[PDB]
Amino acid sequence: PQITLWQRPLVTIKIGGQLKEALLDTGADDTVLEEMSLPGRWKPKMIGGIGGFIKVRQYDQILIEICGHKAIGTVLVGPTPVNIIGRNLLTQIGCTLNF
Amino acid sequence: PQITLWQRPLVTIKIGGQLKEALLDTGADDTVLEEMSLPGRWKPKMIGGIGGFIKVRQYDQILIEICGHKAIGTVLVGPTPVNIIGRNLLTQIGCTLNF
Ligand SMILES: CCOCCOC(=O)N[C@@H](Cc1ccccc1)[C@@H](O)C[C@]1(Cc2ccccc2)NC=C([C@H]2c3ccccc3[C@H]3NC(=O)O[C@H]32)C1=O
Repeated sequence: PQITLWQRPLVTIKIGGQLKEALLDTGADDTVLEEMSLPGRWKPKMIGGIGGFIKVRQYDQILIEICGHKAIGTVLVGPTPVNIIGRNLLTQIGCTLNF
Repeated sequence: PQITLWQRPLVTIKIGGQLKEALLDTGADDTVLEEMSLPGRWKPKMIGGIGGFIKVRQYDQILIEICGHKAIGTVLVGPTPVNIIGRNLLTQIGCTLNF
């Protein structure tokens, strides 16, 4: 699909059997989701944003569907303003910018 | 052009008579650049994201060239970690997400 940018590029994702709204964010290297429960062990990660560097929990090899496309990769969990789908998963679904 | 997301989507922009490197960010409503001088009047604004909020100066009707594509729009100037081209200008150059 082709997504224009006149509005926020919000899509529905599926993770842990539940649906959530997320933002396709090309300016984000990683994917960060609002507080939720994920399986397995996690490692610490510091991510930098417009307002500063914060701490999140890093989970690897997590199943996540983005707009119907299945992906398996790293998902960070922390106090993010919105669910963000970053380049690590955008590349898995074959996303590119065009103009 | 078709820009890959294997790396950060960085491009050259021309604004105020000078060349700079900026990040194409679909997850940002606005465009914000590191401290620089711009012509015309401005109003204060607070923008927030990962890490919190930062105070910026809002300049309207500013001419900019992104990857050789001319456009006009609002440009915020402040202590952003990186130059960011947001949706307000990405739409003007016909930028879309595809997958
Ligand atoms: C994020 C996980 O991987 C690592 C984190 O990557 C980042 O934090 N990347 C930065 C970009 C970046 C910052 C520092 C260093 C490199 C890149 C942004 O792309 C992330 C984000 C997420 C977001 C989206 C909607 C609302 C809140 C937060 N998307 C947009 C905003 C803000 C933003 C940015 C510019 C202008 C106005 C605004 C605001 N108004 C608005 O619409 O969005 C807000 C972000 O922080």
